[PDB]
Amino acid sequence: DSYTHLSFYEKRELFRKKLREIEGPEVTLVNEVDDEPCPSLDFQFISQYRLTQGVIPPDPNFQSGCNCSLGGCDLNNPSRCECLDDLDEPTHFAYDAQGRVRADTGAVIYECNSFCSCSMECPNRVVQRGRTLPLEIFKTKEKGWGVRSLRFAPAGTFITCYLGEVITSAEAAKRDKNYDDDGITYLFDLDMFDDASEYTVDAQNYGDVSRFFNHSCSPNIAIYSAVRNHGFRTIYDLAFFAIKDIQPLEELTFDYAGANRISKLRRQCKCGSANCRGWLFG
Ligand SMILES: C[S@+](CC[C@H](N)C(=O)[O-])C[C@H]1O[C@@H](n2cnc3c(N)ncnc32)[C@H](O)[C@@H]1O
Ligand SMILES: [Zn+2]
Ligand SMILES: [Zn+2]
Ligand SMILES: [Zn+2]
Ligand SMILES: [Zn+2]
Repeated sequence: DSYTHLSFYEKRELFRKKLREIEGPEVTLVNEVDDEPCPSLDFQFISQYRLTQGVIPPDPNFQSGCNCSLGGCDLNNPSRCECLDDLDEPTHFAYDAQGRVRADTGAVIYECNSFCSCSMECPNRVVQRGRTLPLEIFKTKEKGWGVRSLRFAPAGTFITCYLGEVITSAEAAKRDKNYDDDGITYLFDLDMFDDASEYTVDAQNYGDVSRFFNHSCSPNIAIYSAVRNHGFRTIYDLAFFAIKDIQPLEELTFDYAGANRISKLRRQCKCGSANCRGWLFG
């Protein structure tokens, strides 16, 4: 398997080159557990969803904007901003003066759009401003590859989005037939507002840093469904935030359950939590 023709120092050095080619905060690779040089070299880091055949993209004709106070929306005037039309009073932006998701924010974040009259510095464009923390892909003890932040991250800090190939329910069926006995899957259902378009995000071939997030039964980050196209919601952003205070070099983990050979891989859980459920889905 793999590319057994380049040796350790070359394979690893090609991955570091692959990370340095990512725009934004630095992403690193370290391994002090064993001798594996890096994750797969056929993986591609993307800054935006990778659509496929059969997927109806988000139609911009259903997309609206706001007025607000040409520059930056005012955090203390949530009723004026048309982007917050949804949800029940008291209407408030999902973010506080510190740019972190409020503790009373729900599972749905409503951000501004390209239609809005903001200068991109709007406080309601957190996700769209991408990753802000420098991350590190490291090798774990009993799991495969993991991720950990290098700087302290308060509760509510945005980490990054979960990206990958957006595929249809049919497409996912024929990929399952390829997963071997010990295959590793990277799926994430996109089902929170509709169930007709049963789309899914697969990170096996294309994805973001978040592909390496490990499961934990007592996680420290959660998924907030961020929405820009307020019309069609068959596709939306999967935005990770901190639900606890996270210290440097602390492993980032979430719960693989916020709502065929896949469900017959599972494997055993090893998050070291006193409240561990004992099982896992790849
Ligand atoms: C989306 S993740 C991929 C991250 C994985 N660490 C890697 O090498 O890329 C799913 C896989 O990660 C491993 N994994 C993640 N969390 C685990 C956990 N608590 N316990 C055991 N294995 C875990 C499992 O092999 C699982 O199939
Ligand atoms: Zn705005
Ligand atoms: Zn606005
Ligand atoms: Zn807006
Ligand atoms: Zn566990």
